[PDB]
Amino acid sequence: VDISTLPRVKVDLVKPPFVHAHDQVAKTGPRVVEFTMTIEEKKLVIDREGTEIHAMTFNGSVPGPLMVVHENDYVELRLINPDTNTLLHNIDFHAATGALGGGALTQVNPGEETTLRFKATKPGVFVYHCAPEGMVPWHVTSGMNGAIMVLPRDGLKDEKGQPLTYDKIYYVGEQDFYVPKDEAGNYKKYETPGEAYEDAVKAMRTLTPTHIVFNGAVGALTGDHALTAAVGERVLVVHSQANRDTRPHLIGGHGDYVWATGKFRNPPDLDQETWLIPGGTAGAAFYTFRQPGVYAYVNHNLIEAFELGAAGHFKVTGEWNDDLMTSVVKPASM
Amino acid sequence: VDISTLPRVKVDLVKPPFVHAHDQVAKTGPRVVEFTMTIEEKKLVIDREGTEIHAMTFNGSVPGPLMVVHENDYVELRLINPDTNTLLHNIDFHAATGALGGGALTQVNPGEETTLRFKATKPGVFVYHCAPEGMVPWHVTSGMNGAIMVLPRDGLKDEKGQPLTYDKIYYVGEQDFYVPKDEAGNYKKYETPGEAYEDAVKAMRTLTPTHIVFNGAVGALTGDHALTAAVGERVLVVHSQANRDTRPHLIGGHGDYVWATGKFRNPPDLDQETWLIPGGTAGAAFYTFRQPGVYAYVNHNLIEAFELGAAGHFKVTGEWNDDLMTSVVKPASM
Amino acid sequence: VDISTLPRVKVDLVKPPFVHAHDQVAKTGPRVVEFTMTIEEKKLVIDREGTEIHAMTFNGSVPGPLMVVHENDYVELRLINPDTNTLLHNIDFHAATGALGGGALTQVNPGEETTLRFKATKPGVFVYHCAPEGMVPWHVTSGMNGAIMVLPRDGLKDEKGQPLTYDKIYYVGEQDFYVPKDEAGNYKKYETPGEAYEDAVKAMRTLTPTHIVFNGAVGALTGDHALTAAVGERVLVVHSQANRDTRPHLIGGHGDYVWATGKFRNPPDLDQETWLIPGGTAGAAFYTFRQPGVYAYVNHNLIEAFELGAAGHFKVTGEWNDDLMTSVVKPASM
Ligand SMILES: O=N[O-]
Ligand SMILES: O=N[O-]
Ligand SMILES: O=N[O-]
Ligand SMILES: O=N[O-]
Ligand SMILES: O=N[O-]
Ligand SMILES: O=N[O-]
Ligand SMILES: O=N[O-]
Ligand SMILES: O=N[O-]
Ligand SMILES: O=N[O-]
Ligand SMILES: O=N[O-]
Ligand SMILES: O=N[O-]
Ligand SMILES: O=N[O-]
Ligand SMILES: O=N[O-]
Ligand SMILES: O=N[O-]
Ligand SMILES: O=N[O-]
Ligand SMILES: O=N[O-]
Ligand SMILES: O=N[O-]
Ligand SMILES: O=N[O-]
Ligand SMILES: [Cu+2]
Ligand SMILES: [Cu+2]
Ligand SMILES: [Cu+2]
Ligand SMILES: [Cu+2]
Ligand SMILES: [Cu+2]
Ligand SMILES: [Cu+2]
Repeated sequence: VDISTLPRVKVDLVKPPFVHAHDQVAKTGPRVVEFTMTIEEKKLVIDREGTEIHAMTFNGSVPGPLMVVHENDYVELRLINPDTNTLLHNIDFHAATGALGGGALTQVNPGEETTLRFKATKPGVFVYHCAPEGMVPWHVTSGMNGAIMVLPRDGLKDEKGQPLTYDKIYYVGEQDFYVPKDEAGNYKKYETPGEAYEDAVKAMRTLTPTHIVFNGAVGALTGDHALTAAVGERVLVVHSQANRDTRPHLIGGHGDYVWATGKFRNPPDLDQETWLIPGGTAGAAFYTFRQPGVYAYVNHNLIEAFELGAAGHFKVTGEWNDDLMTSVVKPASM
Repeated sequence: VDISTLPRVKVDLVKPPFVHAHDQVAKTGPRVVEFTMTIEEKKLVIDREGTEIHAMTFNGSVPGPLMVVHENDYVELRLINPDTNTLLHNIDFHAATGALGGGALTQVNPGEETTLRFKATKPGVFVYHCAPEGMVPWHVTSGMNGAIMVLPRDGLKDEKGQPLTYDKIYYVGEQDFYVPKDEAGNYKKYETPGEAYEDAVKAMRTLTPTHIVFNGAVGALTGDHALTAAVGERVLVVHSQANRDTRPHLIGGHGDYVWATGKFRNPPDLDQETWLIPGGTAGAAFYTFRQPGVYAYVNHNLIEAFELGAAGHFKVTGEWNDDLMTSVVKPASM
Repeated sequence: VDISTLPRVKVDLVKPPFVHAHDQVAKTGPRVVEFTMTIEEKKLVIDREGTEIHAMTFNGSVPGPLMVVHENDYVELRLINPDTNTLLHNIDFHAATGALGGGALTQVNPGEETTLRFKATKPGVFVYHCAPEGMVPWHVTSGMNGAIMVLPRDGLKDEKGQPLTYDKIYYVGEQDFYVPKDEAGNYKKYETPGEAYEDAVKAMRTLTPTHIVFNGAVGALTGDHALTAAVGERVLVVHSQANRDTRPHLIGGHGDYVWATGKFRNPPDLDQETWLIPGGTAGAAFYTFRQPGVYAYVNHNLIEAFELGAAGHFKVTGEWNDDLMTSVVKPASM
């Protein structure tokens, strides 16, 4: 086909955990979907202690924004590396075929930009990440990763082939950071990216993250930024981890339908308590809320969740169902 | 429904790896199933070296006992925290919906008790664990976790929808412990739970267990406490890990039918050598023994199994089948 | 049956990542397939730094060679431990039933040999490894593991039951090594296997590999030993990890059909980006190449891949498809 004959649509991305507007069932034929991302290297405070790192981001956030297209759309990404940055960057889409997912074609020095197009031939949620030759894990584990969702053109389906339609979608990007520690166990600090590199590699080689966070920081998806829903709403949570395994769990709920490894031609796993998203993968879980109140959404290595940062909240509005759960005798001495 | 119109049945739990009496196919309509558990904080020796920890238990054991109900039964748990204990505790059922799985409704100080009811709306094996706000992984990794099995009312089914019936069931709870170590690598000891807490958190944050055990101690499922079977028997092994991934394997056998993430509405995986149970999950594997002798049942990170403790035995009685395996030439010099 | 009435076929194995000649669909009835392996303890350089370890091998390689049979063939292995070796060895086949997978029947001192026969009753790819009582992880993590493929007699099938036929097959064995480190972080060296043992156990107990490699060394599957394919070829990659989880990923491609836990009676997972092979398992992924150029095949813990060694290359020949991917605007300043 002459791709120039296809419709074009532009999307300005939104900051995670929110997701740009889209339609589950495709309302048009195949399109070229145009996205622009601007790389930003920036300081970020990642914990309650005030630990500040030099993050490497797509569009200013950790994770980068969720892109949404349909199967056999074309993705056309304009990637900009402003001259205010220091490092070389590129992008690898796990959704794409060829050229190291695009990384071989998108190397941009500060002051440069590029435009890549690929055909989204497989439905699913997929990781994207920076991957400069020779320095790949340093960029990924500095926050330079996100995800793309390639919906089937007829939307999602259950294990029987019947439609599943979400009312709300959220994108939780989970980030392992490796802040270098000294003999005493104290975090070390660095003056330039080049002076940081060897100790960054040493810290990564421990295979022991210092922080594991959702949306870029301890507690980011809590408080005024808790996720929200109403009783009876159907919610899809897309979860990615570009480098390390995770095991999501909704405390007080389930994954009613889960694509743990994220690929929608497969039937979902039903009624999951907890599911394994391998490092380098995006997964998706669908749940219909049945009770109001606070939920915690966690990586169910509970050390990772409650000590290292991999925990967020939902605040759910609505009616309490005493058939489903009740306190028969409240805590008391007798 | 008026739950007061339903039958009630009481169960006194039994110590793992054994499981209280039940029927696979439900012989009654939906019931309220009454369980009582008494929390016991106690010293436990966890290894052959004599390392003694302060364990936190449901009903005196690590893991806590397996509860068995059927889909859409109600579980009514009386949870008792005697005044001989020191700490606050509660319970979160991954089988339940709402209130952090029950944890928000079951906080009991020493000297208190509570009764929780929930409807078991999803079939599967599920983790339960203590989860006091702000101290969750410390309680879980001190042994305060178990599992509940919610059987379909028509029992288990294979990948084709035909019945699978077990002759024996065992519950293997796998526990990661994090005994604090000093600079020399030596275990540290503590006088009160409060004096222990910070170094417990530091040890957990290494993400490196010091011990990984079945049924509470190195070698617990060996010797006079090896698991047993006969050739031709169908055995279900329920395996849980509340905090960390495991990968069970029957050395000399297989998982003929495996629900690795434990949820029975899904078809089982067939003929598994090894399967991944994510931390925060229970799984179940069904096997028909075909050869007698000693088997080892392990976490197949063999360091975890044979150095850190995650290994038990089966002793199987019966006929040897030389068609299936034989020594053609016994080890010899020639 | 009288096994003596069956055909016998002898196979001389080939060095990974190549695989001995075989037929996907069985061209004969059930056979006794005869294999011989000679154990070799040898020094191996495992990294670009020149780090040299004392490896324990089947047939001189890490991993050991891939054996290929069909379901309900018999495998007859002659295992030789020459008197030039120092240690006791044996073999455990995860494909086999009974006697700890054969390990109880195959213990050979230096100067001894043995012949084991077993029936390959379950289709799939499976790990085999040495497992001497009391020293199991030391042998496995010194390289003494490989895999066996038990093909269905009618070859591989997709999720719909239609045939899948590979044009090329490769075997990637992934090895975690634990070279002991001193206080300074420097590798330690040892004069005899007995003098090495305690520090080998200590290093293993860190659960932190020093090296994670394909085909026995950093960079082994690169350069003149890169894997190869042509555009349009169907390639099966069998991947094993006898001790530790891995998460394979083809950078620039996918797993079109993946048996992540390796057992062919199950339907494959479709369109995977990344898949989890649990430690103690072999998996298999099928892909049809669609673009030429260099691909990296990695464990997608990118630290494990690019810092610790778990990365190889494909070099793919053929036509570039600009519909699938193109550079619209090459990197430039504007
Ligand atoms: O970029 N990770 O959430
Ligand atoms: O800017 N280099 O492709
Ligand atoms: O039940 N979640 O910890
Ligand atoms: O140190 N982790 O939030
Ligand atoms: O939305 N329930 O009141
Ligand atoms: O909950 N009233 O005892
Ligand atoms: O409590 N864990 O076996
Ligand atoms: O004892 N407090 O719910
Ligand atoms: O074959 N189990 O180590
Ligand atoms: O030190 N583990 O049994
Ligand atoms: O139970 N077999 O003799
Ligand atoms: O096993 N007899 O040589
Ligand atoms: O032996 N492992 O590649
Ligand atoms: O050489 N011992 O079986
Ligand atoms: O996209 N692989 O790093
Ligand atoms: O130190 N690893 O190649
Ligand atoms: O094989 N493609 O030119
Ligand atoms: O790629 N030409 O601007
Ligand atoms: Cu970058
Ligand atoms: Cu990648
Ligand atoms: Cu507790
Ligand atoms: Cu939990
Ligand atoms: Cu050996
Ligand atoms: Cu094994």
